[PDB]
Amino acid sequence: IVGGYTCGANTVPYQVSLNSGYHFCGGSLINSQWVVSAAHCYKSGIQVRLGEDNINVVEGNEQFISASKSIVHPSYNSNTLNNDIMLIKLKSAASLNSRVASISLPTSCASAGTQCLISGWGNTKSSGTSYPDVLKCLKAPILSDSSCKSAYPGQITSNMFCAGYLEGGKDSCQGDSGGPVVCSGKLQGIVSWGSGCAQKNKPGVYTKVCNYVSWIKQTIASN
Ligand SMILES: NC(=[NH2+])c1cc2ccccc2s1
Ligand SMILES: [Ca+2]
Repeated sequence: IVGGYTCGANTVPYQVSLNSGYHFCGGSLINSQWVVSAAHCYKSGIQVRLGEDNINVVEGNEQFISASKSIVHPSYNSNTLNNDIMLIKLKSAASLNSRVASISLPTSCASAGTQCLISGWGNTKSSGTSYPDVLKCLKAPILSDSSCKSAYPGQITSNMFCAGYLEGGKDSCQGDSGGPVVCSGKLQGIVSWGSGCAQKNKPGVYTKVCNYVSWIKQTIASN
């Protein structure tokens, strides 16, 4: 996350770190047994880490649970990143408490202009590499589709939306992939892609979760 701030320990209780020997993606806990992340975060051998703040230090509130299965969306296109969403089932249910909680799925899609909270342990420099150990947060509004499409011509589908500042400076970045974009208490997006990070006229592109609620619900009830 570039141009953001330190969240504070466990203030984003639904935030997850996917680890395969090291942290490689973020995710969101939607209920005690399931996590939603980005399909481009797919790997075999994933351990889900809940109640994290510093991911390099066991501070006492963590729960490390292995995944029993991963389900990448049936129509995910790795070339365009269209339908960039994946569900991960935990081998055991997480113990929800003040530090580990689930986030609600949306009942409708949010309006451009709505302010959201984006978080993750990704790079914090636009030009350079600095990976933080504690969770970083960013409040950014959803941009209109017109500004999103003019920034990325022929690349935005109806399953993506842009959030950020066209002036650059604040944005999500690699390492933040799969993480949550929460607006008004609901999970509206998933960190998916962008051109560089915090660049002028290159906002972040997020998977539009409101388009997958039926698929999520149906998939979890049958697995
Ligand atoms: N500009 C951005 N918001 C992003 C850029 C990248 C690049 C790689 C992986 C994830 C992301 S999010
Ligand atoms: Ca830790």
